[PDB]
Amino acid sequence: ENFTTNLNQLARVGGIDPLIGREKELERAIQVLCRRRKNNPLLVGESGVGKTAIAEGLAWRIVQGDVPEVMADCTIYSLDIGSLLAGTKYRGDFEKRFKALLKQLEQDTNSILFIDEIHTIINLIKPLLSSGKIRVIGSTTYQEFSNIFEKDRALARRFQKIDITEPSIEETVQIINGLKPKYEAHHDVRYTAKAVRAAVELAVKYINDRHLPDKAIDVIDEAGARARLMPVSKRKKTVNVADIESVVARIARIPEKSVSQSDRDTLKNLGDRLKMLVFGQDKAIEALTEAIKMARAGLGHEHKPVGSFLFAGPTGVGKTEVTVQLSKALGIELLRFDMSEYMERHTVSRLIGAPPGYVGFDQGGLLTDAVIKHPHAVLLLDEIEKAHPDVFNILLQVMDNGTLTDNNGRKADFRNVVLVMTTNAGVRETERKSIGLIHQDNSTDAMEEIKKIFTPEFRNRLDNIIWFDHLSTDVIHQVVDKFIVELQVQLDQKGVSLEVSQEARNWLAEKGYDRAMGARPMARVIQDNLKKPLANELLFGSLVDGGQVTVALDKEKNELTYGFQSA
Amino acid sequence: TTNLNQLARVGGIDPLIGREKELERAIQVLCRRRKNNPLLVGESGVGKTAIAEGLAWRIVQGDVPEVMADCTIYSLDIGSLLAGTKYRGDFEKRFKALLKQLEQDTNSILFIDEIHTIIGQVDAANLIKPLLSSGKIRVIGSTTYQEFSNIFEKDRALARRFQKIDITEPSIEETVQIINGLKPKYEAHHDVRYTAKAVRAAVELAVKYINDRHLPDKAIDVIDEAGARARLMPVSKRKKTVNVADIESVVARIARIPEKSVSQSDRDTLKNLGDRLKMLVFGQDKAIEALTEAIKMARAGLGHEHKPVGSFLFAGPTGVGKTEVTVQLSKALGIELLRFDMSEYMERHTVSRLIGAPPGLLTDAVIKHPHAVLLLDEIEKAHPDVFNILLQVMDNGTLTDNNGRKADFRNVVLVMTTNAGVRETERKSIGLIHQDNSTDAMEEIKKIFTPEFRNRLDNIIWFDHLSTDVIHQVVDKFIVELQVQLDQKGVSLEVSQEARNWLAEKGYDRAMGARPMARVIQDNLKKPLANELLFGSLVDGGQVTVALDKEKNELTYGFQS
Ligand SMILES: Nc1ncnc2c1ncn2[C@@H]1O[C@H](COP(=O)(O)OP(=O)(O)OP(O)(O)=S)[C@@H](O)[C@H]1O
Ligand SMILES: Nc1ncnc2c1ncn2[C@@H]1O[C@H](COP(=O)(O)OP(=O)(O)O)[C@@H](O)[C@H]1O
Ligand SMILES: Nc1ncnc2c1ncn2[C@@H]1O[C@H](COP(=O)(O)OP(=O)(O)O)[C@@H](O)[C@H]1O
Ligand SMILES: [Mg+2]
Repeated sequence: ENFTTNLNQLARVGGIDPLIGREKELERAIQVLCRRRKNNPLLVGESGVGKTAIAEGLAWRIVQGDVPEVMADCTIYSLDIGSLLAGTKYRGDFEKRFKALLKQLEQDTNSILFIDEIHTIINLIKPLLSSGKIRVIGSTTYQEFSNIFEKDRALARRFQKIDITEPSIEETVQIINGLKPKYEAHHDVRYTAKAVRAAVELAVKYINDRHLPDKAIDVIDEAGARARLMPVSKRKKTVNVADIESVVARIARIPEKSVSQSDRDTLKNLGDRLKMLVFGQDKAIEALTEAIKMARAGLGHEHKPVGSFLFAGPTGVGKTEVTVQLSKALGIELLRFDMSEYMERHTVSRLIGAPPGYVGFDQGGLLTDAVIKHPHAVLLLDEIEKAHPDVFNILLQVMDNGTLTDNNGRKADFRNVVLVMTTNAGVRETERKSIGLIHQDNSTDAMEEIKKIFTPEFRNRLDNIIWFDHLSTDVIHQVVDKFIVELQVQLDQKGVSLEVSQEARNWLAEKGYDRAMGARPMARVIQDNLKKPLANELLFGSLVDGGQVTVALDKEKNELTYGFQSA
Repeated sequence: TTNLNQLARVGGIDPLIGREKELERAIQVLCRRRKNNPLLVGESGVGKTAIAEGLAWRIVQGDVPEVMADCTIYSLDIGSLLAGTKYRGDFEKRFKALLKQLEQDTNSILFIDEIHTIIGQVDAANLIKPLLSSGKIRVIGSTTYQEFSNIFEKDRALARRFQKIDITEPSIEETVQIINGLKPKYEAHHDVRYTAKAVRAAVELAVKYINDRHLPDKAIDVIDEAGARARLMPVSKRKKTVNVADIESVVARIARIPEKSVSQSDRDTLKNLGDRLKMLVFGQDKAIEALTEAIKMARAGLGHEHKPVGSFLFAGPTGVGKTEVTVQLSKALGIELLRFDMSEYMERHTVSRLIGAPPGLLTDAVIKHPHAVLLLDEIEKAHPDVFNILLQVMDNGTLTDNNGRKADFRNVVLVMTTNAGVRETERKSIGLIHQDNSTDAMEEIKKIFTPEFRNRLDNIIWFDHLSTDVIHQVVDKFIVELQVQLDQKGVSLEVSQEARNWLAEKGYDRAMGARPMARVIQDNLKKPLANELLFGSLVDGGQVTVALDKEKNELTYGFQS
């Protein structure tokens, strides 16, 4: 009694919440219990799916009487793992306590024991099952079932697998609606029907953390607590959809704008936002917006991925910038996998294999699990030309069916992820000089390179070939100013003030920036040129105090001249 | 047990400052129908207990919501039952009655400090709370992150009833305010007076040199230590004035840092060091210049403060002393040397030792020696998994082992030595006239290492083949090394100028660097002397001079005693 509480008796007095739905799942649980042998139900599931609640809901049904006569008198007791284990801290002392508890249940016929999180415990579990005097309910995670139940033949034979699947979107809101009267009575304030339905959709799309149904129940209670606690509750007797989103911000860790509904609103601002931080190449961003626009409208196959993008040109063509901004604008975690490392059998196995350890089974496919970890996260691929043709074939499979299957058996859905690729074929051909007495430009069309490097089917499945325009000199000058501004703000904290001449910015721009390497060398060029000379003075010299710095160039020698003042 | 609300009126609890974000989140979860019991998990020494007490004080103040007002916070001592109720059966009488007292008052709240002890007499406390509470009784639990995993994950019942709310680290400005509030107690205890400016500097200085503890604990310790230091350490006048100079001695002893490290008067050491390291290693002036330049930049220019002060990669031909630079760098800089051999870390199973306890080292070394030079020799040998640890260490600047303690990598300087550069096209061109061959820059280094990891490295330093002139300088170093060894036996070695040139050219190999130079000197100088020392006049110690004869172009050894 003390070690294990009585759920059936508890439900008779109250506390247990009535279970709505799950009629088919509960029906099967009743069926196995009525069996002469192998009558130990196993509510396999995931955290938050309601498997524990199903046990509590089953106990309520028995007292209510919605069960066969044989099961009407049965009593479900939930074994407390913490109570028995706590206070002993010894091997075999815990078992002695379990023997006494088991004896009490064995003495009383038609007694049901519920071992929540049974995998944690799993010596005495096998004997009670083999005897068959008392049937036992066990809740274990799907991952733990394979690790423990499947490996042990005896445990698997006695326990019957009952598949507990998460309810659909419509089902999840219905569960909240069924349980909404209880909540409203508890705090005396109600939620609008639009708000509860919206909570399910907004929670899963942004938080993506515990469970589809669990997040809905947790998000509704969190919203009511904030609104009721606030003094405005007297004036505000209903919960607005935005109010939940504002409360959801606390458990989101992102601004309210991201949580705010932007299915159609993001389209207009996202186009402007890309241009706000990126100068020029409006056509390139328009191609990206057009492909994702199709998914929001919804006039497409559900399995087909959200969007397909492509990038060409030299390294550092804003692939990281546009992707980071695109991910930020869409409020999706940025996931980037580099094909540059996938050039060997061991490395190429990484997409669907577990390079960290063969013993390790949880990670499985690193690229595949990344999608599973974040359903909406964007996938950024770079230097795909390097990768072997065989690896590229698997990409074609997911693009067609919009789904993948891991070696471990996990299934990943690409219906919610946009796939973008980056290619740098142009730099290799253009830099080469023609083999002739008089040289000729070796620049070639980017589309030509995509066709030769990749198979025709890839282009056919791909919605369109997107070529990003090359960087402009005006942008490079602005980029130089940004780095100086970044360096400038860093110096202001220490108390040093740096002033750079306009001619100095142009001077660094010509030598630093390269056509083949884009803006990558300019970044490095600004660090060594400016940080190194001041660094010596900052430690010891004129810049130790005051921090007065001037930057200028000498036209006669074409070398930068640095002036240091003690100040 | 005691009533914090009544204690607030007495004034025992100091006024809460800051923590608005945590308090706002804490009060809402408390009101929730489910997970009504807040769980204030926090890092060690983060002031989790103190902020919880502050919440009780806020109730009387009325800053909290009107509904929350009148809530009666309570605090129960664990030792009151572990020690007081030695007998069996008395425990149930006290908690059943206590829980009844908590009950009959809806606003009543409890605060069980160190909740990990409560769950894991201990067992009865865990079970008794949920069975009869039925959500009527609300409680607050404080525990460490390490302890939190041991209890929260093992028992799912607590998790459904408890909402984990993290405790943020207070700002330095926030921390100094706490010291001012508690300053009268510390001053009265040691009869010392603390300067307001110096107290603020103590918080800044404490974080700069002490990182194992958190901001509140380290700030409290330095201030309290200063009172004891001023109380007894100054023999002259037993002055009560506490200046930043005095606190420097306090942090100096506590942080195991040398006197004048606080002064920062090491610019001359770094300034002269430009050629001190180059004096010991010849032919790597360009390589060392870049290395020293980066160190100078990192010390003055913080750049990314979160990342380690220095990240370097040494690649080049064999015998160029790439590893030599690392060992000498620690001596010239004066920092301790930490050496790890990745050859032992060849397999994947063994790397678990590198990060934490074995399933069923880097972090431990760093905490023990924050100021150190982590020489990850033969880095290429280890599996790519290690690169992930280095990647996390470089970007985040901290690593967590199985114990979960945080290691400070900002002070330590990470360096590695790779042997990819040894590969060279030794074979000469197929022609009457030989043609120089240049290897592709970092071709092997680029392929072997991942691009993101390589980009994080500040500079992939290279090492050029030792020049013939440079090799001559190395000969002098080995001669001096032989000379000091012979000093113990008593022999004095003199080497002719012409002898040095002959030895240098015979042992000058670009691919092998300076390694063959040791062998030629060993065969030409150490081997003859050994026979003479064991079976000659040199046994008792005598002058020896070596000079080559032009006619036969071979060294001649003369022994005297
Ligand atoms: N450039 C150098 N300057 C001074 N001594 C050197 C130099 N290169 C090698 N040595 C000597 O060689 C020994 C140390 O060599 P190491 O530092 O192990 O060389 P290394 O090139 O790192 O070796 P590998 O390539 O890893 S086998 C000591 O006796 C040094 O004095
Ligand atoms: N289908 C469902 N019907 C009713 N409540 C559900 C359902 N699924 C989940 N819940 C809710 O899940 C909450 C926690 O129970 P459960 O998810 O079984 O816990 P656990 O995650 O520990 O297995 C309960 O408060 C319950 O109301
Ligand atoms: N707002 C505050 N007012 C007063 N003291 C505070 C405040 N915040 C933190 N403290 C201090 O925090 C300390 C409590 O640390 P504690 O939580 O017991 O550490 P640990 O978790 O390592 O055992 C005390 O010195 C206390 O005075
Ligand atoms: Mg070496």
